[PDB]
Amino acid sequence: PRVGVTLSGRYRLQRLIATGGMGQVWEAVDNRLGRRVAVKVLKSEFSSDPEFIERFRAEARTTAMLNHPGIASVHDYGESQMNGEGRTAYLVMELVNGEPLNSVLKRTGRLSLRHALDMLEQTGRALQIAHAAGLVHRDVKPGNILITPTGQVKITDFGIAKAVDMGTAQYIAPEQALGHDASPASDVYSLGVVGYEAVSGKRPFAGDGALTVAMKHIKEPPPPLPPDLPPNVRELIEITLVKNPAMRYRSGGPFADAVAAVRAGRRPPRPSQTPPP
Repeated sequence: PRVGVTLSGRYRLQRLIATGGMGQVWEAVDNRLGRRVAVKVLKSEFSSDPEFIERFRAEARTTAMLNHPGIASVHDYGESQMNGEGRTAYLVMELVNGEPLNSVLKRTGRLSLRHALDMLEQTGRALQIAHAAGLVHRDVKPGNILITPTGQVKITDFGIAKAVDMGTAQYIAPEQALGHDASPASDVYSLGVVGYEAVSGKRPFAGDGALTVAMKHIKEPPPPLPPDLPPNVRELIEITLVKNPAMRYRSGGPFADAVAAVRAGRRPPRPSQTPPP
């Protein structure tokens, strides 16, 4: 089995945390330091392609070099052989002590305006660090937005494998669903979807299947937000849910600045003009 396997003679896997399309996330013990960490073990299929392993190493190095409280640190990364499974790429990261936003939203339903706006600004600020560094999260969803006991937001599970090539569809950006490469603006869109849910109590798009919800992200415009909400909060979310990524806030920073303005009582600032590349 996978349990008990010490990757590179250092990371001993113990318990399964998450399961996804890119691979599995395991709770492992670091032989070297003794600390418990989170290890994302990628599938053997991606590892077999040489073009992937090159781009993964490059994206992992830049993500690890990131130092910000709002981001769950990436400690290490590499490749380890397992008997019968072959050479597979892994990623080592911070084992965050907190509650994920999806859990919070299941209990609370609809967050208070003060709290919803606070986490949006925090997530934006944290994303900007990655965006400035040339990285894109690619998987912004409440599951990856962790809330510490103090109240600080920590972003987990960066889309590193998506960089090297239902729950995914519920927050997917239109350009992502269409097959185009993600950009910081895609994270802004997905955080808008998170915002819409946090402020209204319901997601903008639903369906029987994932393909149905993903198509709603491409074609269907978002349903109007509750009338009892302030117009400024309503506008801020509607701006980020625009299908054309050029018409949204370039990155997390400009979005966070906009959230701050709404918190002050001002209309959300207009996104800067798109320069011609």
